[PDB]
Amino acid sequence: VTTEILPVSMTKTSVDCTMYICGDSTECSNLLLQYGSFCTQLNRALTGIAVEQDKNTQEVFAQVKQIYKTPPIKDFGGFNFSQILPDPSKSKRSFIEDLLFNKVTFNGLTVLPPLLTDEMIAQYTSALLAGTITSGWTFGAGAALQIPFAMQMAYRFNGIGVTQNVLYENQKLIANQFNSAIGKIQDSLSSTASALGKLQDVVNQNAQALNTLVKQLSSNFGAISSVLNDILSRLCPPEAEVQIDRLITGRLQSLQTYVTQQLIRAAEIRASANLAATKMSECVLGQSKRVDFCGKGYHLMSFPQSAPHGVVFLHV
Amino acid sequence: AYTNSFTRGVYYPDKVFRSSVLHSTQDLFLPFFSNVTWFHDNPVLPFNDGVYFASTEKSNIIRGWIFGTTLDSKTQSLLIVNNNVVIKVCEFQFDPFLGCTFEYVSFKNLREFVFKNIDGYFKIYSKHTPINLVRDLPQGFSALEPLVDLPIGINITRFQTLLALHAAYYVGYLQPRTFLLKYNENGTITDAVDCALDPLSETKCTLKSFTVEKGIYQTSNFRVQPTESIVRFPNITNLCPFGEVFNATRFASVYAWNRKRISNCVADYSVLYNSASFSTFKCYGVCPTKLNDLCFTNVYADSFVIRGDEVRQIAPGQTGKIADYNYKLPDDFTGCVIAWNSNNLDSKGNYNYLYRPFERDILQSYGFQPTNVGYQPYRVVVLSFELLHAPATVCGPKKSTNLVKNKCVNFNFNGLTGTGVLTESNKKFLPFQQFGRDIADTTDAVRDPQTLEILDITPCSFGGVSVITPGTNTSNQVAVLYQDVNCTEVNVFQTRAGCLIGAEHVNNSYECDIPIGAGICASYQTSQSIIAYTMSLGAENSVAYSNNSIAIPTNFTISVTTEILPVSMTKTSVDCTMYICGDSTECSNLLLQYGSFCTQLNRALTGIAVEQDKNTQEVFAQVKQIYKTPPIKDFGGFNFSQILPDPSKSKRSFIEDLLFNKVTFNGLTVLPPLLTDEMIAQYTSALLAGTITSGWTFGAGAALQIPFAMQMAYRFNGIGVTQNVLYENQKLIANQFNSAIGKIQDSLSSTASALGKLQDVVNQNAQALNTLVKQLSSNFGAISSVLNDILSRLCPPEAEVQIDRLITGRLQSLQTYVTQQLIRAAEIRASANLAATKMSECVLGQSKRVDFCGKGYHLMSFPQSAPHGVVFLHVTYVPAQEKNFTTAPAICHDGKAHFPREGVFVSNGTHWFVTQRNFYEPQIITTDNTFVSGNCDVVIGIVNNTVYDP
Amino acid sequence: FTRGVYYPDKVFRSSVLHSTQDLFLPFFSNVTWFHD
Amino acid sequence: KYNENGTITDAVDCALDPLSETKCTLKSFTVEKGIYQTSNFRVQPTESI
Ligand SMILES: *[C@@H]1O[C@H](CO)[C@@H](O[C@@H]2O[C@H](CO)[C@@H](O)[C@H](O)[C@H]2NC(C)=O)[C@H](O)[C@H]1NC(C)=O
Ligand SMILES: *[C@@H]1O[C@H](CO)[C@@H](O[C@@H]2O[C@H](CO)[C@@H](O)[C@H](O)[C@H]2NC(C)=O)[C@H](O)[C@H]1NC(C)=O
Ligand SMILES: *[C@@H]1O[C@H](CO)[C@@H](O[C@@H]2O[C@H](CO)[C@@H](O)[C@H](O)[C@H]2NC(C)=O)[C@H](O)[C@H]1NC(C)=O
Ligand SMILES: *[C@@H]1O[C@H](CO)[C@@H](O[C@@H]2O[C@H](CO)[C@@H](O)[C@H](O)[C@H]2NC(C)=O)[C@H](O)[C@H]1NC(C)=O
Ligand SMILES: *[C@@H]1O[C@H](CO)[C@@H](O[C@@H]2O[C@H](CO)[C@@H](O)[C@H](O)[C@H]2NC(C)=O)[C@H](O)[C@H]1NC(C)=O
Ligand SMILES: *[C@@H]1O[C@H](CO)[C@@H](O)[C@H](O)[C@H]1NC(C)=O
Ligand SMILES: *[C@@H]1O[C@H](CO)[C@@H](O)[C@H](O)[C@H]1NC(C)=O
Ligand SMILES: *[C@@H]1O[C@H](CO)[C@@H](O)[C@H](O)[C@H]1NC(C)=O
Ligand SMILES: *[C@@H]1O[C@H](CO)[C@@H](O)[C@H](O)[C@H]1NC(C)=O
Ligand SMILES: *[C@@H]1O[C@H](CO)[C@@H](O)[C@H](O)[C@H]1NC(C)=O
Ligand SMILES: *[C@@H]1O[C@H](CO)[C@@H](O)[C@H](O)[C@H]1NC(C)=O
Ligand SMILES: *[C@@H]1O[C@H](CO)[C@@H](O)[C@H](O)[C@H]1NC(C)=O
Ligand SMILES: *[C@@H]1O[C@H](CO)[C@@H](O)[C@H](O)[C@H]1NC(C)=O
Ligand SMILES: *[C@@H]1O[C@H](CO)[C@@H](O)[C@H](O)[C@H]1NC(C)=O
Ligand SMILES: *[C@@H]1O[C@H](CO)[C@@H](O)[C@H](O)[C@H]1NC(C)=O
Ligand SMILES: *[C@@H]1O[C@H](CO)[C@@H](O)[C@H](O)[C@H]1NC(C)=O
Ligand SMILES: *[C@@H]1O[C@H](CO)[C@@H](O)[C@H](O)[C@H]1NC(C)=O
Repeated sequence: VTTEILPVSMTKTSVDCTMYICGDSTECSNLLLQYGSFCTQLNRALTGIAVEQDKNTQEVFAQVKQIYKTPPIKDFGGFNFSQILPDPSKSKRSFIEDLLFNKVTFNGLTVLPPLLTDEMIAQYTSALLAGTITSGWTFGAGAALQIPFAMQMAYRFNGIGVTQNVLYENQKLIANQFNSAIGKIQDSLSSTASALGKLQDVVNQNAQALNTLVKQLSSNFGAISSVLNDILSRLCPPEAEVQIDRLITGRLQSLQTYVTQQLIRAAEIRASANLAATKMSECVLGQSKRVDFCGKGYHLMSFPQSAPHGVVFLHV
Repeated sequence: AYTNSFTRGVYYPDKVFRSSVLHSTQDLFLPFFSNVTWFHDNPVLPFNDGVYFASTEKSNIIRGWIFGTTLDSKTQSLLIVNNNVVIKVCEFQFDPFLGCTFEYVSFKNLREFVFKNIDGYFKIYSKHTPINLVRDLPQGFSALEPLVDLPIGINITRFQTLLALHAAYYVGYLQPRTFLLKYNENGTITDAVDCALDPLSETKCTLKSFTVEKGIYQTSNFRVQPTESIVRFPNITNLCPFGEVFNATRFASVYAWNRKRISNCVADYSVLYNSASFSTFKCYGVCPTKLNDLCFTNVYADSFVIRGDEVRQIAPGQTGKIADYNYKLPDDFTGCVIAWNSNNLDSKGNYNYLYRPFERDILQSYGFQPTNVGYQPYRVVVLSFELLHAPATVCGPKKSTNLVKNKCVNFNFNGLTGTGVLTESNKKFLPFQQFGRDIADTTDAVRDPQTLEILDITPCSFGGVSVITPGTNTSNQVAVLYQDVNCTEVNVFQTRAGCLIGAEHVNNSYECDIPIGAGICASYQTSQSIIAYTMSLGAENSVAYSNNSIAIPTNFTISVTTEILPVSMTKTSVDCTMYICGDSTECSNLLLQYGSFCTQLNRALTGIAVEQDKNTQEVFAQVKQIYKTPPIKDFGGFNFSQILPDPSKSKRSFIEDLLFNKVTFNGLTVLPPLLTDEMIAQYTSALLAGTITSGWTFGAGAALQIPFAMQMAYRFNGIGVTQNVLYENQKLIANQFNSAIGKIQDSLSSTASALGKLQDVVNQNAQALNTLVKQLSSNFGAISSVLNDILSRLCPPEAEVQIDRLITGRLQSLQTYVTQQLIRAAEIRASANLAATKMSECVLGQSKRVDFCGKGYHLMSFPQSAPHGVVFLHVTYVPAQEKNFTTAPAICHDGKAHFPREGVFVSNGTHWFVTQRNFYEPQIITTDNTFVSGNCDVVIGIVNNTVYDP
Repeated sequence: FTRGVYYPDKVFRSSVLHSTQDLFLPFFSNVTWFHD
Repeated sequence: KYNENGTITDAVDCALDPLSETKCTLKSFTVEKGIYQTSNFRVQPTESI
């Protein structure tokens, strides 16, 4: 059992260009208007990215038509899934998902919430997992048709060129190797923070971009002072306007730089989300024949787990 | 008495002809639906910042107005009479009724006027229209045209009307509001939106349209305003000894100048400013008018005598006999230099004055005589002002006020101003620290000027405002969301996304329509209103899992679904020279000073345009030859006439015609594609004809004919369904297919939104071009956006400056446009690559990739062309009906364990059969259906049966 | 050692790393020792 | 480095050594494992001509 981690989304930021450039200052606001629609363009660009983030989330997780649940009596032929299934005592996340969630962590700048909360994402992964365990590949193709788990595995074994009698003759061994492999996943995830570095890197990059954008407010850009109020309380309107224009140009340029980088980064996230969505359909809902697509070795099955700003796949 | 002004009080903002356009302007207009005072009676009324006047007439009762400040002949006053329009501005004596630097001589009637007084000009707009109404003002809209503009220079504060005594009138006031005005084809303003009237009007102005589509928009911001001003300075009553310097008995020599420190006092700088005894008063630090609103850490008075011609050297950035050897100021000097003539004071000659940053270099004398201007002595005092952040001791003559805590105020602490809430801090400032600073260099905290306490400054509450609405095609009702605020601070529904007001909160969940955030969506439902709810994630459905039960489908359907992908975008191109300097050599010569920026812009756009043809070819040109169907079409009952080309038409298919009916001078142009719609149709025709008559072989190599029914048998085996199923049910399968295609047509012909993915690309690119053109109207700090207006009015020295401002702004706009086009193109390229992949894997073959070629088990696909993209029709096999069978992993015969070669074992309650997984079709269990491996003591769940041996 | 550092200005700051250039004593430089 | 009470409690001399140079470049008194591009080697003139 191996773990594959992919980013799905990034923080939905939004910036108020007027408050950023001319916070509570009418005198410069009236000059900002002389630059036309630059603020309109900045707002539309950021809004488009924020909307895209919910689209990316849905493409990856909302691939199930119905919310499926496992039976009250769990008998899967010796296969223990209790560490990947939801824990009723908890946001009802699984034990492993709780581990994943513990590893990744006034200037006109705000942050908007996602449409789907962690609770809703967990319900989708729960349905996908419950569906896979009790109906195999059929819940993807159409109706969820119940099948004994051991027989589901026999199908999956034939798919890799191994006659089904091998599974049944060695069923006890196979179930034990599987159960041990899951325990190994927990030991790694609970102790190795770097395991989820791919998701943490996204968080860190976006945090740096926002901090940099704010720090730029302290720059003079040739002005006598970075503070508009200090200019206005000291210089008369003929001279003042000059000092203000220097600050407007520098601050407007800083916003444009920020937005451009967010659009480029968003493209990277979109590509990752598209890959994750592909894997959900080809690794979880079915069985893949594509080499090294769903992990190293001959693919049998996969199980999704949610993570902050992304998805984690356990490939068997 | 008052009435409703409705939409009256709008006038043409200027004298420029416009047509078919929405124009945004800010001016003094009467706010929509405000109340106006109703008169029936000639009182004196306030004029305020401008007056809207309206009246209804029947018998010429209302005949004039008086405008002034006292209206009693003691001041300048404007009298207007209409008996012939007569205007006079004499100081007239006026209960007046109608029974100079300027003079002019020339209910059934509604007379409307706008009176505003700006920079000495009394501007009058008016409109007269016929009416048939006694009770009140008629409702309706008409813009008022400018009629008179009087260059009077008279202050107006109050006004009075004049009636004829042998008609009601209304008075409102104008406000600096923003309006979006709509000009029709004939250049008449026919409608208008008051951007401050309500949240829907606010949305309309934001979107620059009088129509708003369904959805949620971010349109404005909530901002708390200050309620009072707080002014704080040290409670010091000492006055600064400036007289001791400026009225000093004697000044020092410049080689040995004096330096007096001014501190611990109140500095009235209006005395030195207003005094007429000075020859010059030049400030380099701050502006004199503001100087008295500041407080300094110290002021130093440098006192000395120099010769008249040397006075020009007492400044920052100077060199010279004094500036370099006797007295120098730093280039960043902050303060004021004051000097005056001493020819009648120090001159005698007077040889006590000698000559050789702030250095006292402790040599020749000058003989100053009363008969010597440039050779006369001058007394100079330099006042050096320190504005560094430190405890201040020299404050201007400004009275303090009491300080108010935990309120939003406009504050001033020793000259430091801002808006915010003042609270008690826990910051331990050092004895020499007066202020603190945040990361943005804003003030974090301040020590009070009178009390040794530290206050924190927190900006007043604010947040984004979003408007949630069904489209204006259905309803003008809106709900408003205040982002990240408490409902107790701003139907009221508190969500994690903000405070939602106007939407009813309901318990029922539904499919999400207009998303708000944090699990909450809104919609318009029944009578109708906006509601909010937690979104449903889908229906709940448990699975009847057990270790001995399998569900096997007994029937199936054929489903056809549509997948739409963008392939290309418009191949635009921009001429940077024409865009920036259209027909202007004078600025073109300056554009050259920026190097290769134009070359880079041209190459970037050209590269994208070329890519667009590449994308098209990768998707459609995947066929080696152009294939055609036979004149006799017999595909075993399968009707393809709606996807094949129609010979009577660009020979497009019926469905392609539907797809094509749903998607729609400034140096900007558009280039055509290499492959026209006719050529794309030929490629899709060949691909379709190839697939139908040769299946998967035309892709792999040669097109090898195969009967269609046999092609389908192959495709069925590929999904785990034995070919006999196809043949036995061939009539059913063909009928399900034919019906599915008809359904596709019914949807595409009626649902325009079906092709939204292609329309979105078109809309985004159109917006980018329109935005780029609109930027040409911006001044970017210039006196005018028009180069010709600059060149016809300003000389070359000055002009070049105005031009550079426009070049920078216009060049920046082009760079912004190109960057966005390159980013969007990358998205289109990725889509085209996906479409090309699907063509090869879904159309030329058969896919085994789940949900790649539609939901269900893929059988075949057919391409159709569309504007700027490709549409795929995916044909899939979907299980329809199912039954509960008892199962087992193996069967015991002679102790041997029998396993199926294909399929599963099923029990109908009395007998065991073996059947294929994807279709119930029970077979007798025989030695030709099963194989033996291992035995009954190994397999878990093995059951006893009898296996037949032929 | 690390002696010769002073507050560059008179502004209150907290919980921050602030970059400044001024005339400071270089770290671990040698200083003349007098006893004279 | 200013602490919670606004007192300078520590400092980095950006010209002392390559680690201090890295700390200043990264605006932190802690440096993570890896390779950083922090400055430039430049030969100075020795005389005027
Ligand atoms: C599935 O594996 C888990 C291991 O996480 C088993 O849970 C343990 O059960 C033992 C015996 O009751 C307890 O002493 C441990 O404390 C449990 N571990 C945890 C983390 O709670 C669980 O019983 C196994 N289930 C099946 C059906 O095999
Ligand atoms: C195949 O390999 C597995 C281990 O992966 C063998 O199973 C182990 O056998 C040892 C005894 O030698 C036991 O102590 C372990 O507990 C078993 N592991 C598990 C998971 O059961 C298995 O016997 C090998 N099979 C063959 C034919 O060699
Ligand atoms: C126009 O005249 C009015 C008086 O009719 C001026 O307003 C007065 O200003 C003084 C000085 O602040 C106040 O004490 C009075 O109470 C004001 N009177 C009224 C009725 O407001 C007004 O300032 C003049 N306009 C200009 C530009 O000077
Ligand atoms: C394939 O389907 C089309 C339906 O679009 C059939 O065309 C219809 O034929 C009937 C009988 O002649 C006419 O009354 C309808 O007006 C036709 N519809 C249209 C849109 O023209 C076509 O005959 C079918 N072909 C085969 C071989 O089944
Ligand atoms: C499988 O389902 C199909 C429908 O999808 C059944 O075919 C229909 O049968 C009804 C009679 O009950 C007819 O009125 C319809 O016109 C038929 N539809 C078509 C397209 O022919 C079919 O009989 C079912 N097969 C089984 C074994 O139940
Ligand atoms: C209006 O008054 C003027 C005063 O000069 C007079 O000449 C004119 O005839 C009058 N017109 C009417 C209609 O009363
Ligand atoms: C413009 O005026 C013409 C009359 O010359 C009229 O027929 C047309 O309808 C008017 N257009 C609009 C938009 O009012
Ligand atoms: C200097 O004396 C004159 C009277 O001659 C007075 O008007 C002026 O205000 C005095 N200057 C100062 C700074 O007090
Ligand atoms: C303000 O006035 C009080 C007396 O009420 C005095 O004790 C205090 O020192 C004064 N503050 C300053 C800065 O002079
Ligand atoms: C918009 O209004 C028109 C009536 O002019 C109606 O025909 C159309 O169906 C409406 N659009 C929608 C999406 O309801
Ligand atoms: C609003 O304030 C109350 C306290 O009166 C608090 O319980 C509630 O959580 C707050 N809601 C939000 C969105 O801040
Ligand atoms: C939902 O139902 C509960 C009663 O079970 C009630 O208390 C609550 O107010 C209802 N909420 C809404 C939005 O109707
Ligand atoms: C199988 O049995 C379960 C339990 O009685 C029932 O809910 C389910 O609908 C049955 N399925 C079929 C196909 O008969
Ligand atoms: C099982 O199938 C056989 C063969 O058609 C039939 O005779 C028998 O009655 C069926 N059993 C049940 C319970 O329907
Ligand atoms: C199937 O489950 C039942 C109920 O727990 C049990 O009695 C039976 O032995 C199980 N059979 C197999 C093969 O696991
Ligand atoms: C199958 O039959 C054998 C006798 O030959 C018996 O020992 C065994 O228990 C039976 N198995 C089942 C599941 O009934
Ligand atoms: C700040 O001062 C308080 C004493 O008022 C002390 O307890 C705290 O530890 C100090 N904080 C730091 C970072 O030195």
